Amino acid sequence: KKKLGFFLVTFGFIWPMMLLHFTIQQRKK
Repeated sequence: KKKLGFFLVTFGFIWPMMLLHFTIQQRKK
C-alpha cells in the first residue's frame, strides 16, 4: 500500500513514455 502506491503513480507515468516513442515514429516517417 505504502510502497505499492508509488508503483501505481509510476505505471501511469512511465506509460506515456512508451506512447512518446510511438509518437515520434509517426512524425519520423
